[PDB]
Amino acid sequence: SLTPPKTMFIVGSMLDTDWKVWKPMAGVYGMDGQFYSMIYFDANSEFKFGTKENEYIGINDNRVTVTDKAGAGVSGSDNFVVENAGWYLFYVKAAVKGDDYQFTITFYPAEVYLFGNTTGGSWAFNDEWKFTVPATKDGNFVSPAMTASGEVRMCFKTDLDWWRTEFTLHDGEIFYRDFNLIDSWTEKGDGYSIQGSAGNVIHLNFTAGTGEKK
Ligand SMILES: OC[C@H]1O[C@@H]2O[C@H]3[C@H](O)[C@@H](O)[C@@H](O[C@H]4[C@H](O)[C@@H](O)[C@@H](O[C@H]5[C@H](O)[C@@H](O)[C@@H](O[C@H]6[C@H](O)[C@@H](O)[C@@H](O[C@H]7[C@H](O)[C@@H](O)[C@@H](O[C@H]1[C@H](O)[C@H]2O)O[C@@H]7CO)O[C@@H]6CO)O[C@@H]5CO)O[C@@H]4CO)O[C@@H]3CO
Repeated sequence: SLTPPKTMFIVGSMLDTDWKVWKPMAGVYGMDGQFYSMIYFDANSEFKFGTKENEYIGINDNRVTVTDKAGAGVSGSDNFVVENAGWYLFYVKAAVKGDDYQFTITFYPAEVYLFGNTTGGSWAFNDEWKFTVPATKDGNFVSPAMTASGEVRMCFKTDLDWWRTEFTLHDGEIFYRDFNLIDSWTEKGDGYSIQGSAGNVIHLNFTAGTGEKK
């Protein structure tokens, strides 16, 4: 009778040294009970995660599996502990099996990409098009300069199709795709679509959750 959860949060010391802030994780398009979030972790950050606020699941729970693909260095005995300071893409997959959930936690490298007509029409992960990564909690990811004109497209890289984890700028805010998108973001609304030309760059700040074309 159980279905996969609709919400995921993360909580811990890289957000609030008091564990009082719960980051709601963005949901992976078209795939149920999978979530992703771009977070800076300090060295020996401690965190847990949960489905609702004030649920605390940690590394020792037998429903839980960790997969490190970022060299974050994940360990701990209750809390999750991330050894190496860095931006990482925190990624959770909750699947039903039996009457309980079964979590897969994956750290992906902080890899953000420009796609689409703004790039001369790359529709695949291509390292010419990867944002540089800021050193601090508060820096920006910045794209390389665009080489053509059109709608801007942006995504993170995972083991899934790119467009399942892509996003844009609505009103200075970072908006993660949550509908069926075919030709353009204007399918959502305008000032969801974001018009670029040769020379432009994006700045993203994922701590704030904002960004801007420049
Ligand atoms: O500020 C105090 C506290 O701050 C930080 O703790 C974090 C913690 O690391 C996070 O995991 C989270 O805690 C969650 C738990 O994850 C969650 O399971 C639940 O915890 C309940 C326990 O399962 C239950 O056994 C009992 O906890 C007891 C605990 O066994 C005792 O040890 C005692 O806790 C004290 C710590 O021992 C002490 O080191 C310090 O904790 C710091 C911690 O170092 C830091 O990382 O103080 C605490 C108590 O103040 O007492 C508790 C019961 O009081 O009951 C808890 C339910 O509370 O819930 C907690 C969140 O409350 O978040 C905390 C920060 O809040």
